[PDB]
Amino acid sequence: ANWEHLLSLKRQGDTAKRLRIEQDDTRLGFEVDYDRIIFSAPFRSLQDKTQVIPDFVHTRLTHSLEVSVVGRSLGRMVGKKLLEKYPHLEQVYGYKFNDFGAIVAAAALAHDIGNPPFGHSGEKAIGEFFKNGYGKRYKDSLTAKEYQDLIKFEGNANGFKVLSQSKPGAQGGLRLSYATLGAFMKYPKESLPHKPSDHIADKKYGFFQSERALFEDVAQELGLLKRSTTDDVSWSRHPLAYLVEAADDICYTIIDFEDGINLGLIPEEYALEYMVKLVGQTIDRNKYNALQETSDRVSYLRALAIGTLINESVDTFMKYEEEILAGTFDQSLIDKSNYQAQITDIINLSIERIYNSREVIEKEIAGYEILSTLLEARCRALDNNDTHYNQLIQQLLAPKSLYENLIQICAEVSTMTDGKALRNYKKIKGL
Amino acid sequence: NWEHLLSLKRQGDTAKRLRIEQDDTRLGFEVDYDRIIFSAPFRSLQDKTQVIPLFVHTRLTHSLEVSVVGRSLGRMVGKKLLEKYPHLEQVYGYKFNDFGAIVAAAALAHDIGNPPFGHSGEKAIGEFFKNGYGKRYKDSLTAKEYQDLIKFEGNANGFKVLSQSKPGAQGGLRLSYATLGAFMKYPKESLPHKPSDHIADKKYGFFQSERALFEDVAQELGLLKRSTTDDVSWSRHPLAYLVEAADDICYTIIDFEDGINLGLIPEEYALEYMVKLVGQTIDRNKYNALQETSDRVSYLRALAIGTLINESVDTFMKYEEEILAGTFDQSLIDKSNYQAQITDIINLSIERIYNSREVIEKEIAGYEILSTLLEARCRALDNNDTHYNQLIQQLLAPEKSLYENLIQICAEVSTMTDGKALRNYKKIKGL
Ligand SMILES: [Mn+2]
Ligand SMILES: [Mn+2]
Repeated sequence: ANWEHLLSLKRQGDTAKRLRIEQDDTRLGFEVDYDRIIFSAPFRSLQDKTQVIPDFVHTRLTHSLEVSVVGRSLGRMVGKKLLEKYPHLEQVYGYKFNDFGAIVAAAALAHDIGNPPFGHSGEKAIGEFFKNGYGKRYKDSLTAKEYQDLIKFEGNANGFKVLSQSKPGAQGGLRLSYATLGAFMKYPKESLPHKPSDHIADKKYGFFQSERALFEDVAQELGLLKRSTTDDVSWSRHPLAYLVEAADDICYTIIDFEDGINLGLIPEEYALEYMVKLVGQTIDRNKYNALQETSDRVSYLRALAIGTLINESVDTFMKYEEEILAGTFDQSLIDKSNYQAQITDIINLSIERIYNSREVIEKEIAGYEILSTLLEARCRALDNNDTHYNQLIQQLLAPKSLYENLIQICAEVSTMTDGKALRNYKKIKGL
Repeated sequence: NWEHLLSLKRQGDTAKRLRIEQDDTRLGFEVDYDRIIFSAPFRSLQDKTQVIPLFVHTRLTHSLEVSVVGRSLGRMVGKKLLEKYPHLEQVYGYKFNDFGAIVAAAALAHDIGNPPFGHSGEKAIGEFFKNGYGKRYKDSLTAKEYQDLIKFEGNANGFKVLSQSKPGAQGGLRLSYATLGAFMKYPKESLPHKPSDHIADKKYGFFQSERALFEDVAQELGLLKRSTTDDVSWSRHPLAYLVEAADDICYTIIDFEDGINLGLIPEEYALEYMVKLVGQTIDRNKYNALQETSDRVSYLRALAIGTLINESVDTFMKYEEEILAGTFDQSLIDKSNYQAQITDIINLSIERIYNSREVIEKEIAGYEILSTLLEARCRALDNNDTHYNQLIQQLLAPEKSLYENLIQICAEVSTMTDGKALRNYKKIKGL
């Protein structure tokens, strides 16, 4: 693959090439991408959507913002080293190290934009509705891939639809640069086959059947390498996708842990115990000992640990840069960390004390009821749009092919805020 | 001199920071942005109301949008400044994105010190010390100390949040001095009160508790001294005009947009008030094809903001030497050719949003919530010996002057999210 092509500035529907050298420095396509996400309705909605815990706890927006900041740093540092390794990219094509920061920052800002409320239980609730709920009836009317899109409904694939949703007067959705869409695509495959390997890029899927033709255009423009040997399509990751993934990995590992401590779910003593190897060479022990509040000590450790992992991930990427370019790299960047034992201890403690706390379990149980009810109401009205009641349901929840209609119902349920889903649920139940 | 106005100095520095010696991947101005993003005060803006009670903009998404608009203003102005004064780049090593970085960080922080409940929030705090319980401190405070309190200023509290030292954290967030300079749109103490009608004299920008800190900042930047008595003031850092412009553009157009999507302003007013602002750049076929009100008004908003950014850049360069000399007496937007349309927009927003029952009700309740919290804190300060007042201290604040204690009480009440302020209020009243 060619970095020249991986850094495409193309937007959907373009009829002429966009030369990097001719970009206006005050309107660089990669940086416009960031601003477009910031002002978009789907991004704004993340303000009222939950990450893990339903006092201050990170929302999807604040999480996405922090990932995009760590991502910009990764892309900036890697970009400087890529331009030193491949100097024609600058001298000939005019790329600059801040271009790489901008691409990673933008894709990182949007990486969770398609996620449904109630976190991962939300996805499972939607899939179960089509696996064994009312949605079962549609199986015989859908292709294997169309149905697999529903029973394994994936927030990452919905995020791609949100970024690229064509509408009357708004073709191409947000019309992000193709390099940014490539960096966003962690799982460059369709829903079938299911886990053809245990490579991270094969663990899930990245686009619905409704968006297959769009990602084909993206993958062709970027010159991504074909990976699947069959009629099921799969491509090797855009190299910058590894940096979006590492920014995400670093943030939820360390910041969930910090939230769990500040919330009282994790005892404080674990902060120094689990992060001491991650911070040992850079911590200022006199500064730490002078800090009086728990939250300031943990935030100091978090900042040191994120700094350590950013620097290491940049070094990992450069060490394996040619394997990533050739699609032969089989792991995440963080998988190769020398602190993998510390990262695993941190994650397993977060799982035990946060994800399995009674409050998270109660929200997940409630999310199953809410989402299932909304899906059944939308689907029963789809099947019998003529009755007076189903018309009211349509007015309240949604003011094409069967598959197109079902994937749209999932996308609309998924982008409801936590509060709108509860309200619509209560009204359908009468409260 | 622009070479001193672009200082990379941080609090406590013992040696000069030359721009030419900065690591491009760790540029001081860009690090400032990251430090704000991850700070507790910035995160707290998640749960703080801007105008309408809690889609609606919070302080967080407002600050985010202002920082994006400010980054564009600074990028465009930075490019023109470097062509006007080429030695800044050729000799000193400054680049046009430095100016974008300084404005973006200062704009991101511009409302970080604001209390809950809007500008009624500040007025409720001032009223507590003017006519409420806090009036008893008047004769134990200097004129400027008391004026700090009765005209409690969110901008001055922001400067406190950004810069104030605590054990283990000297210098607060330790932002670059150029960023602190661009943050300071009122470079004066609380007295004298409005010595002129210039926008820079309308309020004040630092408490007495932070006067020595801004003296260091102003000396390092070389700000022109505007007052010679023992009442100090300086001419604004030129980039403060761009922070102010980005803020003005955002709340003017975005509050209008919010008001239409909430139903408070009939949609027909959108095209009517914004036709001049968008007419030369609007694609009518696109506009007419958009089916949803929210899509039509967000398209007009994007176009109007783009128009005002371009014009503001031109206004800045036209008056650049007067701003550098401290003789510019107006805001950039005050010079806009669209002042008629801006005024109409603001007046309708005032009538339909600011004076709506929902906002009025919320501001009236905030007065009672903040007055109650302030009184509990001051009573506990006045008599720390009683059992009740010890419980209040455990609940709300778990050796300094009277003035420093009162300013900290104000800063801490201002730090509270809307929700945490209400809960603590309810407990005090037993609800
Ligand atoms: Mn994430
Ligand atoms: Mn503002």
